[PDB]
Amino acid sequence: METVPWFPKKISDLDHCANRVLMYGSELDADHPGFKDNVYRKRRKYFADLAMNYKHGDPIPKVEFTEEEIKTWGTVFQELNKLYPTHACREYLKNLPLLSKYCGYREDNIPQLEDVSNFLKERTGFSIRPVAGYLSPRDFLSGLAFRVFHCTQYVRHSSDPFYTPEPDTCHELLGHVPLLAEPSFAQFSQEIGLASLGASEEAVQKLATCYFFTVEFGLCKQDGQLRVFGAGLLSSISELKHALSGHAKVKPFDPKITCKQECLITTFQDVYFVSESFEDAKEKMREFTKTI
Ligand SMILES: COc1cccc(Oc2cccc(N3CCCCC3)c2CNC(=N)NC(=O)c2ccc(C[C@H](N)C(=O)O)cc2)c1
Ligand SMILES: [Fe+3]
Repeated sequence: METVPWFPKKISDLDHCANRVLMYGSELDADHPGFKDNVYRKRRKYFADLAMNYKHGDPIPKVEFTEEEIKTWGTVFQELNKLYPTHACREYLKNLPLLSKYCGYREDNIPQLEDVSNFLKERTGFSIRPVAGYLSPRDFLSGLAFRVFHCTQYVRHSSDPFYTPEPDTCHELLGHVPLLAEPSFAQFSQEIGLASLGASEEAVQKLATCYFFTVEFGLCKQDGQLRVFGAGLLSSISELKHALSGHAKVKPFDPKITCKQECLITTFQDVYFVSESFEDAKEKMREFTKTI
């Protein structure tokens, strides 16, 4: 019995997928990253309940971060900012100062999702909702159709600030947000979501893999040199350096090819894809979505 899967028809309908969170020991066959740390586990439950209780139209709950959480943020923020000028794409560097000015991006302060959401709404019409963890590719991409980015609010475990196998709020705020503030990138991202809505399982998988190798882990060509625009790279001190080290394979971004590449979880990627620019990746995606 083949039916079209339910899809959101307006922004408030994301209330009916934001709590469909994939869990360790259930949908996800993997260990929780501070599982054996009872204190970390308790703190993670606090963050999950804030997300689960959220409903469209609520202000996003403001959190008093612990001293340890703030320190982890500061370590990540300080070391990544030493890398950005040489590693980050131009569009990323243009937007980062604005977030420092308006949203409290500082070494000693974790920006609040409510403030960042308000900033994005003014710049590109993007908004945030808090989320307890991963959603399905279909659900996550459905948010993008309404320019909603589902964001984790917890901080990665202090036992490895340089790379985490799971997204955290450092990753959302330093990896994703500065490019969500750029109109061409915001358009690019929305168009992935729009193409996903009610699509086939196969079309969703392919769109998700294209997202992974652009929004998550993309490299781009700028003035004859590779720079980084993938959010998963821009939030890892160790993978950001790796991507431009020459230790990894690179291929040209090409949706019909890129959509077949395995997305690696819990390690550095084996391969990065290089887009010429945001406009060109967007054009390539437009040509590809006609076919699926
Ligand atoms: C064991 O867990 C599993 C098992 C199976 C699949 C799985 O991946 C899923 C699951 C559901 C949806 C998705 N999407 C969502 C968006 C649309 C494309 C598909 C994905 C694909 N993953 C991601 N999009 N992202 C990451 O995995 C990621 C990014 C950054 C960091 C942080 C970074 N390393 C740092 O140190 O700062 C960590 C991880 C995870
Ligand atoms: Fe991400």
